[PDB]
Amino acid sequence: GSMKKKEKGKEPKADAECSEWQYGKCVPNSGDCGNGIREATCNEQTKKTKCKVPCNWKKDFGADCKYKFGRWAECDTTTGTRSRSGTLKKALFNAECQTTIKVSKPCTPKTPKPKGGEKKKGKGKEN
Repeated sequence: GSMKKKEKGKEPKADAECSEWQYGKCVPNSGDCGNGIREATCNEQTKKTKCKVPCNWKKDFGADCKYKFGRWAECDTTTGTRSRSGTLKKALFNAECQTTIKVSKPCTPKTPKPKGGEKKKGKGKEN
């Protein structure tokens, strides 16, 4: 009977791949914000990659309407909020804007009390 069997050919390797290229911070070179540059070094080479920073400069148009506000009237206990009406001078944008605004916000008449606060002591015995 012959039940012999053996086969090999895969020695362990240390390897040296760079899948997690250590990228450096992103600094905006052009202008104050936008296209930044980052320095990264892996394996045995150094290169700079461009990136984009979270800047708020991608606005163009929108309401394009000019409104005129004054006050907020007195606080109403009914709904707990007061409504204010404003008038716009410049319409523009598409065709025309509302000739009046209807806003509302909760406000108290007086006596500014705490939302809830909290008070807890700590009594303990040493023995």
